[PDB]
Amino acid sequence: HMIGITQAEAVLTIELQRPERRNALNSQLVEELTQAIRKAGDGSARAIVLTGQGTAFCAGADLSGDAFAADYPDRLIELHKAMDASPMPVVGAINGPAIGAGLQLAMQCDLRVVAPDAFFQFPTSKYGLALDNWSIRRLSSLVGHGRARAMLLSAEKLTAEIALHTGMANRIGTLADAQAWAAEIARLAPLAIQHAKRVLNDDGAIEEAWPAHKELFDKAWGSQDVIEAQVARMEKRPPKFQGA
Amino acid sequence: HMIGITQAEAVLTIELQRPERRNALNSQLVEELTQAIRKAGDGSARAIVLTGQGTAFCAGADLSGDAFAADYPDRLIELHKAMDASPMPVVGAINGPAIGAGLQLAMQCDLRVVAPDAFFQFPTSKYGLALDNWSIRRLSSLVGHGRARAMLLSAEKLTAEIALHTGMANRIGTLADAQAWAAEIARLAPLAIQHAKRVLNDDGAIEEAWPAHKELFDKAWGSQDVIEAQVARMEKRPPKFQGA
Amino acid sequence: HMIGITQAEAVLTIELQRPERRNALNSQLVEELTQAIRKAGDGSARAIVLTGQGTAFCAGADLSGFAADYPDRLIELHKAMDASPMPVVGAINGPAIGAGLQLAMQCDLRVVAPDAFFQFPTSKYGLALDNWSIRRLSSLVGHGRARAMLLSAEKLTAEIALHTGMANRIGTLADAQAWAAEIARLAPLAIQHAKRVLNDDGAIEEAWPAHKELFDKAWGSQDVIEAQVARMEKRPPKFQGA
Ligand SMILES: CCc1ccc([C@H]2C[C@@H](C)n3ncc(C(=O)NCc4ccc(F)cc4)c3N2)cc1
Ligand SMILES: CCc1ccc([C@H]2C[C@@H](C)n3ncc(C(=O)NCc4ccc(F)cc4)c3N2)cc1
Ligand SMILES: CCc1ccc([C@H]2C[C@@H](C)n3ncc(C(=O)NCc4ccc(F)cc4)c3N2)cc1
Repeated sequence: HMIGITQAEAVLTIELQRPERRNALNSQLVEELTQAIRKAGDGSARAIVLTGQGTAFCAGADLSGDAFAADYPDRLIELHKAMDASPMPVVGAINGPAIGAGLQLAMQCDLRVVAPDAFFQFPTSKYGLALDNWSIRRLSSLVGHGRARAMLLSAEKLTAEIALHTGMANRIGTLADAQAWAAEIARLAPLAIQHAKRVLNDDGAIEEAWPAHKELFDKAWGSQDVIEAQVARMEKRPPKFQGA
Repeated sequence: HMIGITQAEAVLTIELQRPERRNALNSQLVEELTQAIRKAGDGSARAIVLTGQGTAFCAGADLSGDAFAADYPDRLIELHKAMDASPMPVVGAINGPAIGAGLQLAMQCDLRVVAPDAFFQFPTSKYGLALDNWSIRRLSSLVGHGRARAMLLSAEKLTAEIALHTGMANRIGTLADAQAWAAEIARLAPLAIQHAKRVLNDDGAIEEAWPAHKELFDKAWGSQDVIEAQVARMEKRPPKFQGA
Repeated sequence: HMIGITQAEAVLTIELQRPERRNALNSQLVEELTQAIRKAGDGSARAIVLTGQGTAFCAGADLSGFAADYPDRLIELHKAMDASPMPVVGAINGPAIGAGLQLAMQCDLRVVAPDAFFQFPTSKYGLALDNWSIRRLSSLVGHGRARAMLLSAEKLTAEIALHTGMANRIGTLADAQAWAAEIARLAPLAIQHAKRVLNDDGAIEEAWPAHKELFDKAWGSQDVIEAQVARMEKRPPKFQGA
């Protein structure tokens, strides 16, 4: 009900379809993606393109109305595990802004073909949030530690142009470009690709949060500032953070 | 006496004031810098800007005249510890050259706004010495392993265009530029900044030296070549090292 | 007889000499190189320069020649370079591909001719790399470009190599030799320390159980046969993932 799926010449394109929320995730969208990823190649697909409808790739998370908000985090980890464990290369066609969970998702693709007007961002410093370790480590490998520091510590946006600079975007292109490239890849040695994907993903980015990490991470999520961020956004005004 | 402290709109600015020696470090300067970091936000400050007076950010160390010079190496570790552990994000305004101890200092800053004429350098292989591991890891993360190899194996300077290029510098600009950036960050959510800083610093660069590293470290520090480099300098001639 | 060695004031230059097979590494070429490096500085030299003769740095690997324990030899060669007290400046004069890219990355610094390029064409031939090749490559071009070079045999040009740090400088053999001569006037102990610490950034990594498995599946696959046959006949492979 919330995604689209088309196959053509060995490439399965999966498409987020919540353009009204700019493809913001919730319980259902994530669950249906998990499912769509696992069942790809069933199907004689050899490659996956992951993209979005309308202007954005994925603007973040929007659990409002989500009858099942509660269990949206585990749903999300499931999505990631599935992508990680997939023998298919996932070419993300980042057709537009990738923000928050949108950037996490983008980063979990195996390759990135990026639209001229797209940008990438972790605005967590704006909402008082805290990221898991994989996000922080994988971001740093993609834009370099220094840019990573500024995206994380000051909510700085990575432009398509600079994504191409750092390697976060592998190419700048359209959906069709991404799909054309995926076709080339679908014609390569799958086992070669499967080994490489796996070694690459095991570079250490998948990291258990240290105790100091889990502590500060708990402290931020449970904080009243997380509430203020949302209220202030509700009331179209700047948040007054207490650091508490 | 050896540093300056001023505050504006939740931004504490700390300025190295030993311009007659190009801000080179010693006991007093290191000691006072430590006190300032720690007592920052005591205070309503939610961000620190760190910079140097005169033409240079920090040109290294000058134990000349230093009475407590024996235990300076520990004092220096404490400064880094204090910075690493501050909940305050630290914006380095690199107003000019950062060499040796100063490059280290610059790297311990959380973000870097670099002046067009500033440059970075570990002239280590010229003076016959060896770095701690952190210095090498954090460098690699910021300029990339390729460029770190050159800076370290051939004492090559990193100009500001290239620092902007790699992420070593987040922006190119003035003390003022950095301060206005520090003002924006000071309005972000403190607890999200603190979590991300901790995890970013725990990327593995704070690494204990392997056995063979400490053997090469001691051998270099205890070499005849360390003296040759100094006398050759004092005689304005090419040094002629021995590997000993 | 398969490499050239010359010395000019503290700089020892080793040249690969199979331009007729674009400097591809075989058992004897691998052997003599290992030796040359071990016996370097014996010898007043303080820096080494490594380059290939003709148009290529190293086109890859070549088991033409009684060479089954070739994989061990090729590992000793890297063990030798990693262990060498002297810094090795790679004058990458032409394309470095496969084992050739591996050899280039084991150099300590790289001066790259503007016409060279780099490539693991490993996904075209259904093969798998050792972990170090993948870690060092990521360190040198960034994780993002490494995924591309690894998952679709993307070539890295001298220009982007310069951009990412794979290439320190774009220049000639002469340029590399001049740079080595400077490096040979710096403090050896300081250089030895840095080299060791840098090489121990974690890239020398043992394959996990899962990696070793996929590695074996790939190497022992039929798709390897199909890749060689398809290549030989200038035609697209029809892989099966088996
Ligand atoms: C194994 C492949 C893989 C699995 C999971 C992930 C990421 C995806 C991301 C949405 N995400 N969000 C939270 C988590 C996650 O791991 N949460 C548990 C946790 C506990 C204490 C902490 F301090 C931090 C995190 C996670 N894991 C990344 C990669
Ligand atoms: C925990 C945050 C942190 C603290 C300290 C450091 C750095 C700062 C730098 C000035 N610095 N200088 C010497 C040391 C240092 O760690 N010296 C001990 C040592 C022992 C054997 C060796 F082979 C090498 C080093 C150090 N550690 C980096 C990060
Ligand atoms: C210690 C310095 C060093 C030594 C060796 C290597 C590289 C060089 C490359 C030619 N090369 N080729 C095969 C191997 C290699 O490591 N083969 C053993 C192996 C076992 C199971 C696996 F899944 C993967 C690999 C290797 N290691 C890199 C660095």
